[PDB]
This record gives sequence, structure tokens and C-alpha cells, in this order.
Amino acid sequence: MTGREILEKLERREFTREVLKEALSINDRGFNEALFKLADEIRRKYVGDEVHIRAIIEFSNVCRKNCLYCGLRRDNKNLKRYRMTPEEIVERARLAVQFGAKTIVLQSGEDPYYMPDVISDIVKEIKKMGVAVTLSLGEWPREYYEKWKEAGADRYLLRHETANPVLHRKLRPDTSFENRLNCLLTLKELGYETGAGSMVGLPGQTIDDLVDDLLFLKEHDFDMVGIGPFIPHPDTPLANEKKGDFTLTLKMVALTRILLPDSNIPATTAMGTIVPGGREITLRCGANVIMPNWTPSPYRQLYQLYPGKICVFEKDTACIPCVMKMIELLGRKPGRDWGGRKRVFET
Ligand SMILES: C[C@H](CCC(=O)NCCC[N+](C)(C)CCCS(=O)(=O)[O-])[C@H]1CC[C@H]2[C@@H]3[C@H](O)C[C@@H]4C[C@H](O)CC[C@]4(C)[C@H]3C[C@H](O)[C@]12C
Ligand SMILES: C[C@H](CCC(=O)NCCC[N+](C)(C)CCCS(=O)(=O)[O-])[C@H]1CC[C@H]2[C@@H]3[C@H](O)C[C@@H]4C[C@H](O)CC[C@]4(C)[C@H]3C[C@H](O)[C@]12C
Ligand SMILES: C[C@H]1O[C@@H](n2cnc3c(N)ncnc32)[C@H](O)[C@@H]1O
Ligand code: MET
Ligand code: SF4
Ligand code: FES
Ligand SMILES: [C-]#N
Ligand SMILES: [Fe+2]
Ligand SMILES: [S]
Ligand SMILES: [S]
Repeated sequence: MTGREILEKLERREFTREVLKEALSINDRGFNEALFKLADEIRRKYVGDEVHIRAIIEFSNVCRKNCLYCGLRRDNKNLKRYRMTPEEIVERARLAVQFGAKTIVLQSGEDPYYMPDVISDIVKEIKKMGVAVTLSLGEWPREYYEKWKEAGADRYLLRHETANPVLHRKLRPDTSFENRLNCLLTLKELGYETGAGSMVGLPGQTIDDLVDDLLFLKEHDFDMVGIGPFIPHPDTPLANEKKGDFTLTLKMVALTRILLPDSNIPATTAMGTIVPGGREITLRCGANVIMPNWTPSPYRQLYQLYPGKICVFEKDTACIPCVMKMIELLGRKPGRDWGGRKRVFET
């Protein structure tokens, strides 16, 4: 199909595998810009001009897993490990609420020390502040996810990473795509707003894999989708692999918006890392959420999922005002409420 025919089918919501594979395989600049324009317009029509701010506190870099791409993998001995205390986490969350954050995201390595009861206590304290709480702690038993929901957690971010089960198992040797999906379905059944999403440009990943990632996200109708390029980390087995391509990752964001028009889609930190200004571009091609770093020094510099992570050298209250300025220079508006998904039911 020509690029014009693909766009026509995308505008008519004819989301066949062939259409998605062709959209990802055409590299014509005119096609790409029309695709970005379509996703930008779909975003504006369904989710409006508000860009929702989710303040992230990366509260521990301890991890029991050994994912091949991740700088926090347990075999990396070239890393100072840290754990914030529950009081530090709660008071850091309070400072973010004082700065205007309406969602607090708690993210960590899979660190058993807090699980499940310390997390529940922290969540209860933060919920007293009248904000949304999102957890991103990895794979844990249903009993833990249930305790955290009863403590008040609203959302859970568990990126599916890759929908190809063979690749998933080789990159995440402790677990499987089957377990990852089971976790996501459990999270949805418990009432969380649930976030999935993948990396783009993983070693061995093909365009057919990316199409499957899109169809996976569409199949389960996730409330949030977090997408970013793979960035190789020197202290991992993938150190010598190529980084993911920014334009291809941006096309995945755009297609995700076109497929899931009312979903919440961040312009991820990784997008800001591989290309200067990458998050701002992504907010104009389908994304509607930004997640400023609210981890305090001296820990912020130690949460090294991939190298070059932006925000590391800024003062540690800098990132919320920075994204507020970003939203204004983009001609967008701050989110007024918690920014939960607002479903538009269609046909
Ligand atoms: C800012 C630059 C270059 C200026 C430009 O191409 N803008 C057209 C008007 C030209 N001007 C009126 C400024 C000069 C005319 C008088 S003059 O005689 O001086 O030429 C333009 C050129 C291509 C544009 C992107 C693409 O679309 C894809 C995508 C569409 C989304 O929806 C919004 C995001 C995104 C990334 C766009 C952003 C931005 O928009 C770009 C970079
Ligand atoms: C934390 C300290 C001390 C006072 C305090 O503890 N203040 C709690 C405010 C709680 N809220 C944010 C919920 C109020 C929102 C009311 S509002 O009318 O905005 O809806 C206060 C004093 C001055 C406040 C900044 C400035 O003002 C400029 C700017 C306004 C933006 O907008 C939000 C970001 C920013 C940087 C502000 C952040 C923060 O707040 C500051 C630092
Ligand atoms: C928290 C999210 O960080 C992403 N993540 C982890 N390691 C990398 C990397 N090297 N490059 C890009 N993204 C990564 C995963 O998608 C993970 O779920
Ligand atoms: C720090 S990676 C994100 C949180 C969790 N460890 C996961 O892999 O899903
Ligand atoms: S991706 Fe998450 S689970 Fe895997 S090593 Fe990194 S922190 Fe641990
Ligand atoms: S959030 Fe923008 S540079 Fe830190
Ligand atoms: C992540 N943003
Ligand atoms: Fe993220
Ligand atoms: S930042
Ligand atoms: S920013």
C-alpha cells in the first residue's frame, strides 16, 4: 500500500496487521509527518490539551531480578545500592504535593525489603494528601497487589517490555511474558488503572515484534502505555548493542494513540535521553503525560536504568517547575485533577 492508503485506513480505524506493519516500515518523511499529525489531532480530540504531571520517586535501586537490559540488574556490582526510608519517601511525596503534583509514582527495583507491608503503610500516608498514587514495583503475588489496592493505590505501571515470549524470556531470565501478562490481568481485575508498554529497538526485536506489541496493547485496552527506546547500559550483557531508533519509537507512540485514543501516554524519560528535546516532540505526536524526576540527591544519580538519564545534575526540586515551563511553552495546559483515564465509548 502507498503511504496515503495506509493513512486513510488508519483514519478509518482499519487496524489490520498489514496496515500496522506498513506504517512501521515506510520511512518516507511525508508519511511520517502525516502520521504524527494524525496522532497529535487524535490526542487533542480525545484527551485535550492538559498534560498530566506524575512525580516519580525512585525510592530503591535494589533488585532481585537480572534483566539483561537494565543497569539495576542484580549481577551489576558496579553500582551503589540505596533504600530510602519510609519517612523519607512520605516526606518527599509531601514536598511534591506541595509543588503541585497530583499523582505520586513510587518506582523501585524488585526490592523485597518493603514488600508488602512497608509499601502499604507508605501508600496510606500519601493517600491522606488527596492525590493519586501509582506503583511501579515489578512482579509480586496477587496478595501483595491486593494489599496495596486496599491501602489506597490507584494505578500500577508494569511495562510488558516485549510481547514476543521467546525474546522476553531471554531478556528477563527470572520470569516470562506469561507471568508478566498474568500480573497485568491481575492488576486490572483488582481495579487498578493499569499501565503496560514496551521498549523499541531491543536486540533481536523485529518490526513484526513491534506490530505484535501494538496489537497486544490494543487487545487489553490498557489505561496507560509507557514506550521508549532501548538504551544500552555499559554494565549489562547488552552493553555493545545498538540503541533504539528515536523516529521508530515515536511512530510507536503515535500508533498507540491512534489505536487507544483515550489512553494516558507518557513522553518517557528515555525519549528525552536519546534526543535532546525528545519528550517535547513526543508530547506533540500522541503523548499527554510527563513524569518529572522527584528522586532526591544523593539517590537520584544511582537510579541508572540506562546511562545519560536526564535531570541528574539539576537541583532536586527542579524537575516539577521545569515540566510546568515545558507545558506552557508547548501551548498546553496543566492537568486540573488526578488525570485518570476518561473513557470515550465508541463502536
Ligand atoms: C517548526 C518546524 C518548521 C517550521 C514549519 O515547517 N512550520 C510550517 C510553517 C512555516 N512558517 C509559517 C513558520 C514559515 C512560513 C513563512 S516563510 O516564508 O518564512 O517560510 C516544523 C516542521 C515539521 C514539524 C513537525 C512535523 O509536522 C511532525 C509533527 C506534527 C505534529 O502535529 C506536531 C509535532 C511535529 C513534530 C511537527 C513540529 C513542528 O511544527 C515542525 C518540526
Ligand atoms: C512549597 C512552597 C511553600 C508553600 C507551600 O507549602 N505551598 C503548598 C501549595 C500546595 N498547592 C500546590 C496544592 C497549592 C495549589 C494552589 S493553586 O492556587 O495553585 O491551585 C511553595 C512556595 C512557592 C511555590 C512555587 C511558586 O508558587 C511558583 C510555582 C507555582 C506553580 O503553580 C507550582 C510550582 C511553583 C514553583 C510553586 C511550588 C511550591 O508550591 C512553592 C515553592
Ligand atoms: C522502568 C522501565 O525502564 C525500562 N528500561 C529498563 N532498562 C532500560 C534500558 N536499558 N533502556 C530503555 N529502557 C529501559 C523498562 O521498560 C522498564 O520497565
Ligand atoms: C526499575 S524497572 C521498573 C519497576 C520494576 N522493577 C519493573 O521492572 O517493572
Ligand atoms: S527492569 Fe525492573 S525488574 Fe528488571 S532488573 Fe531492572 S529494576 Fe529489576
Ligand atoms: S523533568 Fe525536565 S529535565 Fe528534569
Ligand atoms: C517515564 N516517564
Ligand atoms: Fe517511565
Ligand atoms: S530535572
Ligand atoms: S523539562
